[PDB]
Amino acid sequence: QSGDVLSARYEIVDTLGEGAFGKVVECIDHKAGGRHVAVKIVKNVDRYCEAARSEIQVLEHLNTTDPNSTFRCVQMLEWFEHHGHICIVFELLGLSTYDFIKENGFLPFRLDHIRKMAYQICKSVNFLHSNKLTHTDLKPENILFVQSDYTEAYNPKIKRDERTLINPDIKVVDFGSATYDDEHHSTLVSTRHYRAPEVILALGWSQPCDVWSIGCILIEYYLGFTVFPTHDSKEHLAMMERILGPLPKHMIQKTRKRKYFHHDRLDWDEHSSAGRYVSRRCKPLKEFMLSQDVEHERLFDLIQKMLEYDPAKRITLREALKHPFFDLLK
Ligand SMILES: Nc1nccc(-c2c[nH]c3ccccc23)n1
Repeated sequence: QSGDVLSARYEIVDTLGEGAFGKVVECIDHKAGGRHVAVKIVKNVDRYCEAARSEIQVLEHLNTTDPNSTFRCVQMLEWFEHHGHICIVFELLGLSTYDFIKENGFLPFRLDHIRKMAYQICKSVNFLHSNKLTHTDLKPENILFVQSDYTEAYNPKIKRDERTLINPDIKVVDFGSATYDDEHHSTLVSTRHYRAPEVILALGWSQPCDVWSIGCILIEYYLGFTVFPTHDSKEHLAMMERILGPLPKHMIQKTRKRKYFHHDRLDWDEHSSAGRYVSRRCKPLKEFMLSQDVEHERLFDLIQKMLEYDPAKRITLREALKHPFFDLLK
């Protein structure tokens, strides 16, 4: 649909992303000097229409409270309808953190950069949690760089050229699934690899599910790959038990997902083929650390706290923002 013109000013010039909802495109703005903006064009389908209308209402609230994007939510500039598609116009951001890592060969981010990004992500989502909202769909595809310009240098260690961001500042996008405390809470939220155990076990969720997703994001930034290479719920749980230890009994007792459990234990055979796969690919969390220096132990301390099983016990973002891991930023 490149060449189409929306609202008589925004001409499509490229596709930035795609999703359940539709697509995000880059447009030239013919009424503002040809400067470029992003536009989310939503499918003409009820569920996605209603999510976009929700998104707009959230964005108007967040933009009114924080018009300068101090807390780094993406800025909506305007919204309109076009051939029954709701279109939301945004400031143009650069690549998602996912796309940057992909294009860099799945090399992980440097720790100094991870520190800055984690801080900004926590600061943004916390702003949300302070406003009775939960995002519910945090993942690297929904954390975008403000500018994804990079310098390149030969890295002798790994015998290859690598890209380093000039500026690693980010913003959080996609408020289509965002849910106020008092609204209906969907049964299933999040993209599988970022999904908290309370969601898998259908216990109910709130702000702490976002904290779990952030835990998973930070691991991926650190390693360049997921520690939950799965598309199956019961196996995901097996993976969690290998990385983090057994699930709390009280959560197993509460759940109605009885098919995952035998007696009051995860119904998992470590000697099955799936069992080998899990044992090969997943190991205790701190065994993933690439170094033992204190900066690393502290990242991993934080991550472990974010990946607390019990959402009542899990670290809050308010508490995360004061974590020792973040001092070299002050
Ligand atoms: N709200 C929302 N939901 C999903 C994706 C985007 C989005 C993807 N790529 C972008 C580039 C610039 C501004 C926004 C986006 N935004």
